[PDB]
Amino acid sequence: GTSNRDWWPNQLDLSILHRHSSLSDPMGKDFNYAQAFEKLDLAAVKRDLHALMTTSQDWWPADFGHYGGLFIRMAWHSAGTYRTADGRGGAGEGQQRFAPLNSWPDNANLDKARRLLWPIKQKYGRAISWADLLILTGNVALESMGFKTFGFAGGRADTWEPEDVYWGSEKIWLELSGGPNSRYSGDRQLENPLAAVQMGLIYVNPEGPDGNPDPVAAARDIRDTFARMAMNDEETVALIAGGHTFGKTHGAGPASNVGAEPEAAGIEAQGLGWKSAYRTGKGADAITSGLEVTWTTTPTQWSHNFFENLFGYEWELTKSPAGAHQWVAKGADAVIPDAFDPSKKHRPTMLTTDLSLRFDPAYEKISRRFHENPEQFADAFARAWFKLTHRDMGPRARYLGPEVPAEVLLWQDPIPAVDHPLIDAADAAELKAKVLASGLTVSQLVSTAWAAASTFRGSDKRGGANGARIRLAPQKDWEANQPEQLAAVLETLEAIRTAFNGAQRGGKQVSLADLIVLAGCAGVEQAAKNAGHAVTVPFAPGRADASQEQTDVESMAVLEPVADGFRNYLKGKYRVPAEVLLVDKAQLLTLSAPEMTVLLGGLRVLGANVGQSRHGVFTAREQALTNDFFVNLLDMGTEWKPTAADADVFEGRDRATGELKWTGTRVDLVFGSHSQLRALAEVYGSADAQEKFVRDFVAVWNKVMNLDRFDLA
Amino acid sequence: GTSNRDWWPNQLDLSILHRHSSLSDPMGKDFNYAQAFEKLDLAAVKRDLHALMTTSQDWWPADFGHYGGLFIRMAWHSAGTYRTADGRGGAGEGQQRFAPLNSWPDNANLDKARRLLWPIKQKYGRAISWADLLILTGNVALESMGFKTFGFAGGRADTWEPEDVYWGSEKIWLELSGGPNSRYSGDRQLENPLAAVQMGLIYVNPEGPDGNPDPVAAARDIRDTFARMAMNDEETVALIAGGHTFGKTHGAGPASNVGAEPEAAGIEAQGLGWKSAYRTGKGADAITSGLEVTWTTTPTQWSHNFFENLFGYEWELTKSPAGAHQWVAKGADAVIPDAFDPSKKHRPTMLTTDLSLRFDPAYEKISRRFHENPEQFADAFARAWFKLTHRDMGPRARYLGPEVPAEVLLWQDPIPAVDHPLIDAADAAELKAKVLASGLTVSQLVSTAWAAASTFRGSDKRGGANGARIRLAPQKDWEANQPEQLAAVLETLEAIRTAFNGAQRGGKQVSLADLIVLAGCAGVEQAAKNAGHAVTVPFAPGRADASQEQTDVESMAVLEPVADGFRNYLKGKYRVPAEVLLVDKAQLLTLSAPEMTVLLGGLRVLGANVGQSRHGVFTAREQALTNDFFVNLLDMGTEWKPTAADADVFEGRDRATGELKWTGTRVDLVFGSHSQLRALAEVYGSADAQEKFVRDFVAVWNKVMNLDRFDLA
Ligand code: HEM
Ligand code: HEM
Ligand code: NA
Ligand code: NA
Repeated sequence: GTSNRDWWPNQLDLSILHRHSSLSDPMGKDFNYAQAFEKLDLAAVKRDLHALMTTSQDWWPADFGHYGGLFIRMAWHSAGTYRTADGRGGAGEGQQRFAPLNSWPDNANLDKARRLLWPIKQKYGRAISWADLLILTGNVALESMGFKTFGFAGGRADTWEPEDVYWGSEKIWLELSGGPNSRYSGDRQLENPLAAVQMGLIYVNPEGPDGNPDPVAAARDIRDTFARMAMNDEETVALIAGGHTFGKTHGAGPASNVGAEPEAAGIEAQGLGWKSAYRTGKGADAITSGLEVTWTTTPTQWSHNFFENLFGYEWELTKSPAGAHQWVAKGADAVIPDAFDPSKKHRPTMLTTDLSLRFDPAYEKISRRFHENPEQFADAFARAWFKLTHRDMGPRARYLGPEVPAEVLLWQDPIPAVDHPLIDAADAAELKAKVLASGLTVSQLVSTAWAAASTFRGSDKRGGANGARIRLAPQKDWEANQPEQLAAVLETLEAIRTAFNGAQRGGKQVSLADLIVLAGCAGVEQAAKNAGHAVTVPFAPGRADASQEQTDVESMAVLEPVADGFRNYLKGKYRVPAEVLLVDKAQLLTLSAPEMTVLLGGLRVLGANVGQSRHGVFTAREQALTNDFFVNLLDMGTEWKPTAADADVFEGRDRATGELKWTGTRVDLVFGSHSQLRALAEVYGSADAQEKFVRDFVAVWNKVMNLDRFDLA
Repeated sequence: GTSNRDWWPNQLDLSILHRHSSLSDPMGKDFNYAQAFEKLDLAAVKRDLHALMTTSQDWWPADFGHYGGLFIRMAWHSAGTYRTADGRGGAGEGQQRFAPLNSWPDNANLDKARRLLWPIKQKYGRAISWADLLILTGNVALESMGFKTFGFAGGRADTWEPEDVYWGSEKIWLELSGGPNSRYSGDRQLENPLAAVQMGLIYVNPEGPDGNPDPVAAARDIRDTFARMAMNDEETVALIAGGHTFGKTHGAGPASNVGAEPEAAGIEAQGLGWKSAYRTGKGADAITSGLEVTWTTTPTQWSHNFFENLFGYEWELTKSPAGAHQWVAKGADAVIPDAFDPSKKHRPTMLTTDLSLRFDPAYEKISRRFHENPEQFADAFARAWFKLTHRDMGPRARYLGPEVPAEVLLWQDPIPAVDHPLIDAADAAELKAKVLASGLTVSQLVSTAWAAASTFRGSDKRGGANGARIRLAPQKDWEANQPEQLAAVLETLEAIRTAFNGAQRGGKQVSLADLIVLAGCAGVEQAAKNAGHAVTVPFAPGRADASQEQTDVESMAVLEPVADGFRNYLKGKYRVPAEVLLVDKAQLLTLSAPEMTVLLGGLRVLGANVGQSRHGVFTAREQALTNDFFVNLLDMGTEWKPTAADADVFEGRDRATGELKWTGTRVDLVFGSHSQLRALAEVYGSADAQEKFVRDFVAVWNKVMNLDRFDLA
């Protein structure tokens, strides 16, 4: 059937804002996963997982009699889709079980691994999510094989439909770089927000870049992709050498033997894919990647044999039985065990990308250190494996169960514990009044609070107003935050804070993080008063102030809002139209289309625009909370045309006289163009809508202020 | 950005079951449109509409100084998308303002008409929906021009995103028949459920079939499409001649002057499209369809001139200024007024499809009768205009406001008013015990109540258990309803009914419609007891029994469930795969995917399959309400394969021994294959899920039993 996306392939897609409704969810409206998990007998689940590791099923026999290697790869790919640029991907939503991830070529035969876990999922039911179980299973694999993990946190709630993620523009799985939809340009520059080198890969091509088996060039792709997944050189070496201490690759015959990926397979396959016509299609005859490498002499036991082999041999370029490039140790004896035949042994083998850890000069120094000091290797790999598997879970307040590590890690963007009584309702009203008496304007108050709170993204649950990080590097210097204006507001608020805290008894105090939010609430209340409405904007205290020392400045960089349509801001010129970037930002903020619409219309008239731009400020009563943006936008007495200077800025002229009435951007005018957004704008632009507009604006402002308040979950 | 639909273009689309969530809706969850409408000053709206008619805007000037013709066309197209096959389309959801319909070529310049309405929509706000406004405006246009309408009902709630409708498979707007995606095969057979001859047309091509100007061949298409919109010959003739008593077509210059449709236009167009480079682009120079025809000597007044012209002249084939085929009266004087220039007059003109009303022999006889008896024409057009505009609104209980006609019409599928005391909870428990003591089985009671209730479709709000139409022709004879078994159950129920009604005092009685549903409920209670659960199924009395004379056998035919996955039934072999047909049926029933899943798993184990087919009956305790369907479907100890005799039936064998354990259809197996459905099946197939399954099954059973209960809304 032909669809709207076929007819108008470039129209903005709002359905990404309306995913994950209560319609698609099989659990009750009241189901609370954290409460279910808190009662799980986690020890009992782990003893079942342990037994599973060595209980081979004949429909996918276990290599070496042990599924450990398979399940470590399963959990590394569940986590390995993560991109720091947008926080999308990772293990936190269990998305490996849905399209497209369930059918990426890099995920071949992980369908088998997931199916092996159905009995345990079925036994424990809603008390352990698929998302948590994937990770836990990786942990238990490592434990069963003699590696002590750094810990585990539960709390990844299952999702029930595919996440909307940009994975690239290519129309061919694994397409080499340089095609009509190339993800590369310039001197091998990978486009943001991507974090893999080819469509359907986790990070890099195990043969080398675009198939070229040069370990030195492969190392450049590894470092770039890993950095785009928030991992540095030490973490990278530790993860790769750590993972490849276990198990094996599968390449026993030609890849043309392998049939359809799970989403294309016939109904009778019952959710599995990659059925192979090569000999038995499984076990000794398995074909997954097409490579056929077994790294260590004890693939089902933790050891330091990966680096002993890497450094102890010289390596020769060869081909697997499927024809893929790989490497074999020159002059070696047959010391590596066969996965099914106790009478056969094989020479050590390596991937091109393993050899990167020796042949890249910076990696070589880390790898030698780890080889010489295996205790350092084990500790780095444990900490890296934790980071890998938890990096998208958000603040530590979301971490559940008896195995959470006590050590606070910088990448967690830690927030200190609150150790004093909180302000009460009467205190909050006094603070709002003192903020308003200081001479701070509605515009300043709203803009500051918006800047602090709207760094949150629901993709990895980073950012938000908790921590008062807006006063720290780098946030205080971001152009979107208007650094000089910000410094003057913060100074005035910190004086209000000092005075209030100096007057208290009993240890009560207010954090700057809470006062920034509260002040923004006072602004919104005043703006409502300016329009004739008496409202109380809700406020929940309990945020704490983080220090510069607890703030990783480099990792914070990815939260910089280079496009923020809610402030009519675009840092530079991008290939993606500004309206698409607005809907992307709404998605990260967890906003529906109605919420996006209300919030944008309000922020325009409150004076939230960066630079005090007049674009979209369609009101003669700025700093009053009215529906004027929608009324004026929708007025057919105004005609709009792009300016000669800039086709992305529009002038709105009286249709009869020609007199200039307004100017707007694409972000402003999309609400009068897109047929679904225009239908929302019409609701708020109606004559009966001012009370509804105030209420819905206060609700969505409070939602935004609370996005990171997992302490109140 | 490449999406799952790009990778796997034939995968089943579940997002149709989760459209219209509370996420996309700008109204609060408690908003009740009928309550808002009931308070509207309808009189005031109509006065404003009357004023609008002659208040010409310079950006789309009114032909003849009166917009009535434009708004009549606007209302007729709002209604004219309706298909009796599935009940989808029509005016009832206001979908003309959304994609794709807002941009269909047949809707060209109706974006102007809708924008002319924005000031009235704005003024009255949520109290009148766009959906109602579009039809009311049509009505007012008719009244302003001298035509007395039969009535008007409000209550069409606005919707907030595009409806999921199959409009055809063609990839080119207006493609002529016989292309790679042809909607025609055989001897001009249009594929169901379509009701238009080309992609982007309302019904037929005004030049003639595929552009060939033959009025007698055009009449065949007119009769087929209009029948597929629930209109017969008399209604058809009355609507076409009635509509074309007013206004004009627009074809002043070549169509190459006209630019992009609304969904393709630049953001500065602010929701409008078809901007024209021909002269002033509007008014006297307007180009809409390309035809240039004005039918009557008084285009802004009701008259009998359509038929006087049609019969009074002989017609000659000519071309408009855009090159389109149309007809001109031989030897006539210049009697038809110009829309803008008082000094020009034109000869009478007609479309090919107008001439069909004279040159088709059955239409000719109706047209002559209307010509000779103008009162009869007036009454039939008033009735047909009401039907056109209300055919998708459902039962009379949904009709709101002071203009609703008192006359009950057959196409409304009328149900008599209840005129007696209803049964109470004590009576319901007595009746259920009598039903269970009769010897009727769980399978019989469930299957009958399912058959009665599952005729409902939310697309046009036809069908459901109200009316006890399952005892009448044609429902009693449908193969899916098992006529012999149905008759034996109805006989036993009607004996129970007679005995209970004979024992009452006052006028209390129970209808058969209620008893059918109540007996189904007793069967579900019994099945739950059979599984060891104590469950009371909710029941709401108040359904009444319709007569055969209130039940139009021909219009009931479209509700026949030729595919019903919930009974594992398929009447014949179809081009659409059975799982697609199940999701389509779930959509019509208003079910989400979790509801569809629970419902289907319960019906399988309760013995609801047509013919007592064993396909999908994955239980050894049939007639007990358990989650067996899910537990056995998801068991990896079974391997499935299509049978040699029939690739659409699958055998499930023990993986170790080869022994046959079950058989299933595509409808059964999709729940173990599609990755999102399998995730839902897993929830209900878990060890902790038996109580949840029972309770979610009762809820969705009750939902279905109440789909048509607008007497209780
Ligand atoms: C440059 C980065 C990496 C590359 C290119 C890569 C490549 C691969 C490939 C091609 C396979 C074989 C798939 C098959 O045929 O079965 C594989 C296996 C595996 N990888 Fe990696 N890998 C990388 C990093 C990782 C990391 C970070 C981990 C975990 C810490 C990991 C753990 C494993 C394990 C355990 C297996 C063995 C699976 C089994 O026994 O079935 N690898 N790797
Ligand atoms: C075979 C069925 C019909 C065909 C092929 C058809 C075709 C058309 C076409 C091609 C136009 C010109 C559009 C333009 O260029 O502006 C039009 C105009 C119109 N039609 Fe129809 N029509 C049909 C039935 C209907 C019915 C059932 C009604 C209403 C009861 C109706 C009422 C109108 C009116 C009022 C106009 C004039 C619009 C104006 O003044 O701007 N027609 N028709
Ligand atoms: Na994420
Ligand atoms: Na409909």
